[PDB]
Amino acid sequence: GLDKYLPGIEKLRRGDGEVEVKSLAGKLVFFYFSASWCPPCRGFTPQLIEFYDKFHESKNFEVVFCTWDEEEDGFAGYFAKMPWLAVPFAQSEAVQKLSKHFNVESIPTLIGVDADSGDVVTTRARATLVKDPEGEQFPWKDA
Repeated sequence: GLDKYLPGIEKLRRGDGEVEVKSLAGKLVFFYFSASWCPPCRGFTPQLIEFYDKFHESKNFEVVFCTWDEEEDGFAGYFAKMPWLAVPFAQSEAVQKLSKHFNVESIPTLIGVDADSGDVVTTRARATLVKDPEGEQFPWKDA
Protein backbone atom coordinates (compact mmCIF):
# COMPACT_ATOMS: atom_id res chain seq x y z
CA GLY A 1 0.00 0.00 0.00
CA LEU A 2 3.01 2.26 0.59
CA ASP A 3 4.41 1.56 -2.88
CA LYS A 4 2.39 4.47 -4.25
CA TYR A 5 3.94 7.04 -1.91
CA LEU A 6 7.51 5.80 -1.87
CA PRO A 7 8.02 4.05 -5.26
CA GLY A 8 10.81 1.49 -5.02
CA ILE A 9 12.01 2.55 -1.60
CA GLU A 10 12.54 -0.56 0.52
CA LYS A 11 14.42 0.85 3.51
CA LEU A 12 13.87 3.77 5.91
CA ARG A 13 16.20 5.30 8.51
CA ARG A 14 15.79 4.58 12.24
CA GLY A 15 18.38 6.03 14.62
CA ASP A 16 21.74 5.18 13.02
CA GLY A 17 20.55 2.19 11.00
CA GLU A 18 17.59 1.17 8.85
CA VAL A 19 14.30 -0.80 8.77
CA GLU A 20 12.50 -2.42 5.84
CA VAL A 21 9.34 -0.63 4.68
CA LYS A 22 7.74 -4.12 5.05
CA SER A 23 7.94 -3.73 8.87
CA LEU A 24 5.09 -1.17 8.73
CA ALA A 25 2.47 -3.81 7.79
CA GLY A 26 -0.91 -3.11 9.37
CA LYS A 27 0.11 0.31 10.80
CA LEU A 28 -1.18 3.79 10.20
CA VAL A 29 1.77 5.71 8.75
CA PHE A 30 2.16 9.43 9.21
CA PHE A 31 4.38 11.31 6.81
CA TYR A 32 5.81 14.26 8.72
CA PHE A 33 6.94 17.06 6.41
CA SER A 34 9.29 19.33 8.30
CA ALA A 35 12.68 21.02 8.22
CA SER A 36 15.36 22.29 10.56
CA TRP A 37 14.95 25.78 8.96
CA CYS A 38 11.19 26.03 9.47
CA PRO A 39 10.11 28.33 12.37
CA PRO A 40 6.66 26.72 13.17
CA CYS A 41 8.20 23.23 13.01
CA ARG A 42 10.24 24.01 16.15
CA GLY A 43 7.19 24.22 18.36
CA PHE A 44 5.24 21.40 16.71
CA THR A 45 7.86 18.68 16.66
CA PRO A 46 8.02 18.20 20.49
CA GLN A 47 4.15 17.95 20.63
CA LEU A 48 4.33 15.21 18.01
CA ILE A 49 7.16 13.43 19.93
CA GLU A 50 5.01 13.45 23.12
CA PHE A 51 2.03 11.99 21.20
CA TYR A 52 4.27 9.38 19.52
CA ASP A 53 5.91 8.25 22.77
CA LYS A 54 2.47 7.89 24.45
CA PHE A 55 0.55 6.24 21.62
CA HIS A 56 2.62 4.79 18.76
CA GLU A 57 2.30 1.27 20.16
CA SER A 58 -1.22 1.40 21.62
CA LYS A 59 -2.69 3.24 18.62
CA ASN A 60 -0.50 1.27 16.21
CA PHE A 61 1.11 3.96 14.12
CA GLU A 62 4.47 5.07 12.82
CA VAL A 63 5.93 8.44 11.84
CA VAL A 64 8.12 8.84 8.77
CA PHE A 65 10.06 12.12 8.59
CA CYS A 66 10.00 13.56 5.06
CA THR A 67 12.54 16.36 5.02
CA TRP A 68 12.39 19.76 3.29
CA ASP A 69 15.99 20.46 4.37
CA GLU A 70 18.33 20.84 1.45
CA GLU A 71 21.55 20.77 3.47
CA GLU A 72 22.69 17.15 3.66
CA ASP A 73 25.11 17.62 6.56
CA GLY A 74 22.33 18.96 8.79
CA PHE A 75 20.16 15.87 8.18
CA ALA A 76 21.88 13.66 10.73
CA GLY A 77 21.53 16.41 13.33
CA TYR A 78 17.88 17.13 12.81
CA PHE A 79 16.62 13.52 12.44
CA ALA A 80 18.86 12.54 15.42
CA LYS A 81 16.52 14.50 17.67
CA MET A 82 13.44 12.46 16.51
CA PRO A 83 12.43 8.96 17.75
CA TRP A 84 10.79 7.66 14.60
CA LEU A 85 11.72 6.82 10.96
CA ALA A 86 12.92 8.89 8.01
CA VAL A 87 13.15 8.75 4.25
CA PRO A 88 16.91 8.74 3.60
CA PHE A 89 18.30 12.15 2.54
CA ALA A 90 19.40 10.64 -0.82
CA GLN A 91 15.78 9.79 -1.61
CA SER A 92 14.79 13.47 -1.40
CA GLU A 93 13.33 13.29 -4.92
CA ALA A 94 10.75 10.83 -3.51
CA VAL A 95 9.94 13.31 -0.73
CA GLN A 96 9.49 16.17 -3.21
CA LYS A 97 7.16 14.08 -5.35
CA LEU A 98 5.16 13.00 -2.26
CA SER A 99 4.88 16.59 -1.13
CA LYS A 100 3.43 17.43 -4.52
CA HIS A 101 1.09 14.41 -4.43
CA PHE A 102 -0.40 15.63 -1.16
CA ASN A 103 -0.35 19.34 -2.13
CA VAL A 104 1.83 20.15 0.82
CA GLU A 105 2.37 23.89 0.49
CA SER A 106 3.65 24.67 3.94
CA ILE A 107 5.34 22.85 6.78
CA PRO A 108 4.86 21.43 9.31
CA THR A 109 2.32 19.04 7.75
CA LEU A 110 1.31 15.58 8.94
CA ILE A 111 -0.54 13.14 6.66
CA GLY A 112 -1.70 9.73 7.76
CA VAL A 113 -2.19 6.82 5.39
CA ASP A 114 -3.06 3.14 5.92
CA ALA A 115 0.05 1.11 5.13
CA ASP A 116 -1.79 -1.95 3.76
CA SER A 117 -4.32 -0.24 1.50
CA GLY A 118 -2.48 3.02 0.81
CA ASP A 119 -5.73 4.83 1.65
CA VAL A 120 -5.50 8.40 2.94
CA VAL A 121 -6.81 8.53 6.48
CA THR A 122 -6.13 12.18 7.48
CA THR A 123 -4.44 15.17 5.87
CA ARG A 124 -4.93 17.55 8.81
CA ALA A 125 -3.20 15.84 11.70
CA ARG A 126 -0.84 18.76 12.37
CA ALA A 127 -3.90 20.91 13.15
CA THR A 128 -5.90 18.27 14.95
CA LEU A 129 -3.11 16.84 17.10
CA VAL A 130 -2.49 20.17 18.85
CA LYS A 131 -6.16 20.35 19.90
CA ASP A 132 -6.36 16.66 20.81
CA PRO A 133 -3.16 15.68 22.73
CA GLU A 134 -4.82 12.60 24.23
CA GLY A 135 -5.93 11.36 20.79
CA GLU A 136 -9.57 11.08 21.80
CA GLN A 137 -10.50 11.65 18.12
CA PHE A 138 -7.47 9.91 16.61
CA PRO A 139 -6.85 9.26 13.72
CA TRP A 140 -8.75 12.51 12.86
CA LYS A 141 -10.30 11.05 9.70
CA ASP A 142 -10.90 13.33 6.71
CA ALA A 143 -14.55 13.76 5.71
